[PDB]
Amino acid sequence: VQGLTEEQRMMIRELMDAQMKTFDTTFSHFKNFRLPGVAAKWSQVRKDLCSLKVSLQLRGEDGSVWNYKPPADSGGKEIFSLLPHMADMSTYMFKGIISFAKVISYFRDLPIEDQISLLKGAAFELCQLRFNTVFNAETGTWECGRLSYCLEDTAGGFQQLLLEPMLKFHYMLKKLQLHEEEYVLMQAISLFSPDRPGVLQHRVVDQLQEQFAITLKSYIECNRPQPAHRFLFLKIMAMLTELRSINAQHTQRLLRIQDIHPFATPLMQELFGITGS
Ligand SMILES: C[C@]12CC[C@@H]3c4ccc(O)cc4CC[C@H]3[C@@H]1CC[C@@H]2O
Ligand SMILES: ClC1=C(Cl)[C@]2(Cl)[C@@H]3[C@@H](Cl)[C@@H]4O[C@@H]4[C@@H]3[C@@]1(Cl)C2(Cl)Cl
Repeated sequence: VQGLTEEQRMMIRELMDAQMKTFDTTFSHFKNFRLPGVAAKWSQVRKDLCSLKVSLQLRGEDGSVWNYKPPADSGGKEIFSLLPHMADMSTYMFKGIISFAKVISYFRDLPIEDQISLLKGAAFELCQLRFNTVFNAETGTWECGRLSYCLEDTAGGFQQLLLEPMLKFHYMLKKLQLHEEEYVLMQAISLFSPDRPGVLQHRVVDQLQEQFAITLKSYIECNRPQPAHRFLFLKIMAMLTELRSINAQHTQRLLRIQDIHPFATPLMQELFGITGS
């Protein structure tokens, strides 16, 4: 129930309300998305693209199932086949994240230039945090309603996958068995990083972030006494630091792939600083 102040409990209520209003957990309104059709840069792009191999499944409302197994790298443009779809899913998630931020009072009250700077800085991280809540660790599958993204069983097993930092993050974060309140506090802490590029109100954003972190620390103290949740707050704060690193890494991968194979949606260009010229 509580153990927090009035301000902390209202802070959680507003974040949970924003999450409820802007997170389409069944992905019902993700429609009209593209599907894979029926010189030293490339070597790096090829290494970037095969770091995440997923099969894709569509369950029809009628009960039909479409299933897609991707191709192995044969030395050409077939490794780009899932990029338009993933760009459309990313764009759909980004829209939910932007709406999430905009209905938060602490975010509305910041200058619009800081809003844009914080969203540009954190949108990828909040997308990852939401994707973890639909991640099934036992089946290696992100269950997005009628869409499923299954990690391709590969030599090395579920331990070679954990070498990919994005996949280790999702498995490790899932192992913590966080509450909805803790996930949405992680989103706030990430969205309120005072040191994003181009932030002006460093002091205000830092004070807001510290309050979201203290609320999280206090929430864990009051509602998780079990020995398994010892240092849970510090584990969460270390995963947020890792997520920031994965954010920087995946931003470089994106810019390299985009350099030789353009695929970013207009909203992705806006968030990752691509002007169109
Ligand atoms: C995850 C990868 C880097 C990050 C890329 C990205 C990065 C941001 C984004 O909004 C969408 C996508 C889809 C393609 C992703 C890539 C597919 C393989 C590569 O590892
Ligand atoms: Cl890395 C990755 C891919 Cl690719 C998927 Cl399909 C999705 C794309 Cl649309 C966007 O990068 C985020 C997630 C995440 Cl984590 C999953 Cl696996 Cl859900």
